[PDB]
Amino acid sequence: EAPAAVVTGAAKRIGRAIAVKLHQTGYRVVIHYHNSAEAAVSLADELNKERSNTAVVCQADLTNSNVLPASCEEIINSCFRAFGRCDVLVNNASAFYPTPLVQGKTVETQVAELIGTNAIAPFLLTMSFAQRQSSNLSIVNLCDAMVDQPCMAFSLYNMGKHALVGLTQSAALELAPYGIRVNGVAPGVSLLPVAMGEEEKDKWRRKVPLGRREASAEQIADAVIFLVSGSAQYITGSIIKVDGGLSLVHA
Amino acid sequence: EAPAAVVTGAAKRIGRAIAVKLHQTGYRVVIHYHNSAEAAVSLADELNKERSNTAVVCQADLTNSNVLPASCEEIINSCFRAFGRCDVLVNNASAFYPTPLVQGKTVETQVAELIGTNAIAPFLLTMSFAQRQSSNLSIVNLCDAMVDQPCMAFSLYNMGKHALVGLTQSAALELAPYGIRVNGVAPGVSLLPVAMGEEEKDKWRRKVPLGRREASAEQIADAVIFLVSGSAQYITGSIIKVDGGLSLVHA
Amino acid sequence: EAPAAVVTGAAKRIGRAIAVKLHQTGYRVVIHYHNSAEAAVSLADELNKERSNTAVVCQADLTNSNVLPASCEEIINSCFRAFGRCDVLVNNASAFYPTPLVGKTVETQVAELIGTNAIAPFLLTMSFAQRQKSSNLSIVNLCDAMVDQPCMAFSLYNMGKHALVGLTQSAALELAPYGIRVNGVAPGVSLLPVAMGEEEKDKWRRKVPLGRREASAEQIADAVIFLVSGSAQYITGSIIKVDGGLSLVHA
Amino acid sequence: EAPAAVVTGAAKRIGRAIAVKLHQTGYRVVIHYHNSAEAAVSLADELNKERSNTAVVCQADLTNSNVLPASCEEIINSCFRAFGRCDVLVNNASAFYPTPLVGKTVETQVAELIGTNAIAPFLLTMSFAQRQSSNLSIVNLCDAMVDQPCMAFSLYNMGKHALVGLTQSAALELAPYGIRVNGVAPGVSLLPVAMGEEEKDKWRRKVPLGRREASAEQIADAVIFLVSGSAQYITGSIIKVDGGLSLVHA
Ligand SMILES: NC(=O)c1ccc[n+]([C@@H]2O[C@H](COP(=O)([O-])OP(=O)(O)OC[C@H]3O[C@@H](n4cnc5c(N)ncnc54)[C@H](OP(=O)(O)O)[C@@H]3O)[C@@H](O)[C@H]2O)c1
Ligand SMILES: NC(=O)c1ccc[n+]([C@@H]2O[C@H](COP(=O)([O-])OP(=O)(O)OC[C@H]3O[C@@H](n4cnc5c(N)ncnc54)[C@H](OP(=O)(O)O)[C@@H]3O)[C@@H](O)[C@H]2O)c1
Ligand SMILES: NC(=O)c1ccc[n+]([C@@H]2O[C@H](COP(=O)([O-])OP(=O)(O)OC[C@H]3O[C@@H](n4cnc5c(N)ncnc54)[C@H](OP(=O)(O)O)[C@@H]3O)[C@@H](O)[C@H]2O)c1
Ligand SMILES: NC(=O)c1ccc[n+]([C@@H]2O[C@H](COP(=O)([O-])OP(=O)(O)OC[C@H]3O[C@@H](n4cnc5c(N)ncnc54)[C@H](OP(=O)(O)O)[C@@H]3O)[C@@H](O)[C@H]2O)c1
Ligand SMILES: Nc1nc(N)c2c(-c3ccc(F)cc3)cnc-2[nH]1
Ligand SMILES: Nc1nc(N)c2c(-c3ccc(F)cc3)cnc-2[nH]1
Ligand SMILES: Nc1nc(N)c2c(-c3ccc(F)cc3)cnc-2[nH]1
Ligand SMILES: Nc1nc(N)c2c(-c3ccc(F)cc3)cnc-2[nH]1
Repeated sequence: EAPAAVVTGAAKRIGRAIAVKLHQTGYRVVIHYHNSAEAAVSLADELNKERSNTAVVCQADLTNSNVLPASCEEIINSCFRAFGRCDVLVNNASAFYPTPLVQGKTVETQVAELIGTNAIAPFLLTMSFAQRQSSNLSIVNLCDAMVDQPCMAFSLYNMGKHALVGLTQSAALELAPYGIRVNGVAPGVSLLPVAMGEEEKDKWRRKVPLGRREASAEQIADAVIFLVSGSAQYITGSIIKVDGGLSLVHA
Repeated sequence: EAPAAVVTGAAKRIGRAIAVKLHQTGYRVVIHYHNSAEAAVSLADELNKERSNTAVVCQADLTNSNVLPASCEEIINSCFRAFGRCDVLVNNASAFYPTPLVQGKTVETQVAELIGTNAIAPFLLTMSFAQRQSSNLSIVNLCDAMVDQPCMAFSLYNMGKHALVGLTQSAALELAPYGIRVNGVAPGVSLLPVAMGEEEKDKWRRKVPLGRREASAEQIADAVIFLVSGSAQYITGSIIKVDGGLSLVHA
Repeated sequence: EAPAAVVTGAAKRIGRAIAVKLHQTGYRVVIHYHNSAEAAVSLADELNKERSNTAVVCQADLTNSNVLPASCEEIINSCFRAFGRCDVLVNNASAFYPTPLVGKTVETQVAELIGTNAIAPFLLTMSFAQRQKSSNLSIVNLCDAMVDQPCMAFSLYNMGKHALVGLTQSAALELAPYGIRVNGVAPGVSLLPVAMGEEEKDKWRRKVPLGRREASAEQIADAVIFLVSGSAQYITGSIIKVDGGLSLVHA
Repeated sequence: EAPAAVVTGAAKRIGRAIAVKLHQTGYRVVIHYHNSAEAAVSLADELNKERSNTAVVCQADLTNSNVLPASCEEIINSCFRAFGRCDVLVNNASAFYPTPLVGKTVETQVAELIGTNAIAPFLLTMSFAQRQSSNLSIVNLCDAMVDQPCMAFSLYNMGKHALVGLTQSAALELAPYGIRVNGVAPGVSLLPVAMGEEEKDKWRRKVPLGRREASAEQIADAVIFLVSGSAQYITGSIIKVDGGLSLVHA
């Protein structure tokens, strides 16, 4: 049968691009989403029109809480319930906003969302994925090429993405005896936030040596597809920057 | 007016050495503890014998929870109460134990303790330290030289220490305009766990190129003292390995 | 028109596998060799049997000397003379042997180890770029996953490979305006030396988390093919580890 | 008896401040220089006026060539000749200029930039180790911007990367002899002699910590730490002294 993949935060933007590319490659997909129900259902509809019974949606909040482990177990279970297997996990869902150190949400809510989505949920999903297991099993974590030259006032987000690098390495080591590879893809500037005005987008665009433009969602998805493929069967613990040289540019 | 320092987890082992060496350098010190009340007090007694009213203690659990931000505010407050200023924060307190990915603390308790002590508490203490502020202000975070070659089955602990590296860099960037430096000290093998088998201890000792032995607590403290000193006033965002070459040794 | 690639040290082992996969993908190839003339010719004849006039050989010593710049220019010029174009350069040729700190003179060792692993790649990169100034131009440098946990007594080899990482980053930045991408592939343990006893090969194989085996030459080649492909069009300055997790394993 | 240190490129700027600071700490010093003879001799005069017989100069070209090993052996030998011992080596001398990929030959640029920044440190390390209570160590002056390099400085960057590799390899291999090997990595410190207020202030405003360059003395302070008894478990470590520069995105 066809293999099956879970993509977190897959309703739009880079997560959609990944789910679409996995689907085009032959995977059945679980489209996880949090708030973007209409978009997630519209995506599953398109994929199922292309090949019937190959896409399902799965709603979950990935904020840290005492029930997050159950939520993550349920996401993996949703892939087994729909498709009878789960070959690939892509940890894409991410909260992203500033948390200034010196002066809406309480700080503990900010911790829970920013560390939950970027690090704890990937950890719990990785535990569940491994516990439920020819084969080409792997996990791909969406990291950040700018983790060591971070945006000002984004400490909790940056902490979250560092922890995710840690996870990628720890889980690669620990899951290797089970034949589960664990890798990352690290965008620099890809799709800019929808709220950002064009002038500010262009400022970011002009920082990128390779073409003075952001990565397309497809360009990010391409590196994901490589890492899940048979062409990466000896690669584990590796994080591939997809940044057009941005991380190499000094202040 | 002598400067004042907060050292978390300062009752025993490396935290104690750091507190002692800061005191010997002329600092007044807050000795934070969780369970080691008798030891913390015994340390403060020894230090106040040398110099009267230059050491106090402060109890707090640094597990993440709804009350952690208040507990961290009060640690910083205890330094301002006792001494009228707070020049140095040392984030040393740390939970450490395995959290295997594949199979009586629940996983979310493990998250709260390992991520709370190694990363969230340092973030919250950093916030409180900064908000409450010629001077030589700095923060020193106790990291881990082996973050990129982690111990097997220590994912959460490793995620915690990676997040602490992220905080070190983010806070160095953001707090530099206030003259607050933020740095790290990364031990390799220092004081081995009290519980560990003596023959296990020697296996780790034999791995160290420089001397085939662990670092003393004083050797770790030595790097801390350098970082807080006037001879490090241009250093921020730096993490100093104190590992006798261990991290350079291949498998 | 079919694109063309230069592969240095392509007669045997990993370089051979790279040349073969590039050819299978549709490239015309220049097979550079130093001493392995019979193997190089055997490869060219095998490839030209598949498609006539698609493989040539080129001989050169890549040891550093007064004539190295000329030799590197000529290698690049051979691709243009043979094929009318040069789209891809793979810097694969490498001297490798110990140089302890405590019959070749030391300056010969410097010339060979730094020449092949670093200087020749730099001069080849200059010549490649000078001859340029639809298309997908890129350079791929064969690096080493173990560069930060080096083999004992291999200082000059390790220096060479570090210089090569530096060149990969510097050239990525500088050549990005010309649309030339520059990346690396970093093996850990791949094909072990031919004369090495199996019992010694096994000590290395047993260190690899993912399968307790070395990478095949084709597995290394797969990563090269990705980097040169249309699926890596935003990737520059990136070094892909292909190491089965070896570099994450502590001593 | 006083320990002794070799400092390469010690006539001016950062190397000079390192030599002065080691001397203040109690070391006898060899002041290596290439072209700065007057500044070198002037410095040794100053130092020897403070404590007699505690500074010598030693001239050498550290460009790579078939005689570089001899020149490097001679630098180390000069320390033993003057002082009967060699406790510390500081690899500070460095050529620095652009080598774009697209009136010196390219092989001269390779020789100078890779020689001074990497090969000479390697040969000096070999000679130092072969000639060997004690606290023996080597400190290499690296570069905090090695992973965000200046445009068109490929050979220089290659040199400094190779110097990181040397720092790690030599730390590993020399640990069984008790020789520690470490680095200090400036970001922006004393700006080039040829550079205007606009361009100097351009670099200054990039630095988070004070919007200024490091003083030479601030770089020397980290060197002093690493050679000290307070760093006896530290080997293979590189200390950035950059005021946060390397943390700032494009
Ligand atoms: N875009 C870039 O330039 C860039 C740069 C560096 C790294 N990255 C990384 O690449 C990945 C994709 O980036 P992106 O810009 O496409 O992401 P994004 O649009 O910011 O977020 C992707 C999805 O994350 C999900 N999410 C957010 N909070 C959540 C929560 N509490 N629970 C569950 N899901 C939640 C949302 O799902 P709903 O919409 O369903 O609510 C959202 O669509 C992320 O991991 C990101 O950090 C992106
Ligand atoms: N020892 C090593 O070889 C080594 C190696 C690498 C890194 N490090 C790092 O260096 C630092 C010191 O190491 P160490 O071995 O001295 O540490 P440790 O003995 O494991 O722990 C230090 C203190 O942390 C405090 N702590 C633990 N859980 C806590 C909680 N939930 N709330 C508040 N405080 C808590 C404890 O205080 P109470 O006793 O008062 O409960 C404990 O005494 C740590 O950050 C560690 O990760 C050490
Ligand atoms: N095999 C591994 O496990 C491993 C591990 C880490 C990194 N790598 C890297 O991957 C690449 C390929 O590895 P490999 O094991 O296949 O390499 P290799 O067999 O050791 O060397 C490849 C070729 O390098 C050429 N070469 C050597 N000295 C030369 C000189 N002075 N001038 C010109 N060419 C010279 C030789 O060509 P002739 O035979 O024609 O003389 C040789 O066949 C190298 O860059 C290597 O450092 C390999
Ligand atoms: N200044 C900074 O901002 C900065 C930033 C990053 C890294 N660094 C590193 O810190 C160290 C000192 O920096 P600096 O700016 O003080 O250095 P510098 O003034 O550029 O150079 C120091 C000395 O190196 C010597 N030198 C140059 N070419 C030589 C050769 N062929 N043979 C022998 N010696 C040679 C020169 O000696 P003579 O004058 O006697 O000819 C020169 O005085 C260097 O390793 C540098 O790369 C500095
Ligand atoms: N979840 C998530 N969404 C994002 N838009 C980002 C970005 C990003 C990167 C560049 C930019 F100008 C704005 C945001 C960086 N990291 C992100 N993570
Ligand atoms: N908080 C804390 N306590 C510790 N004992 C450690 C160690 C450590 C390091 C080496 C070893 F053999 C056992 C434990 C590593 N990291 C630690 N963190
Ligand atoms: N040019 C070149 N050839 C090689 N055989 C190597 C190796 C390698 C890696 C493992 C081993 F046991 C022996 C050599 C590591 N790096 C290399 N480079
Ligand atoms: N030998 C040597 N000399 C230097 N002046 C440098 C610098 C440097 C750093 C900043 C700047 F604006 C100009 C030069 C960076 N690296 C150097 N190396």
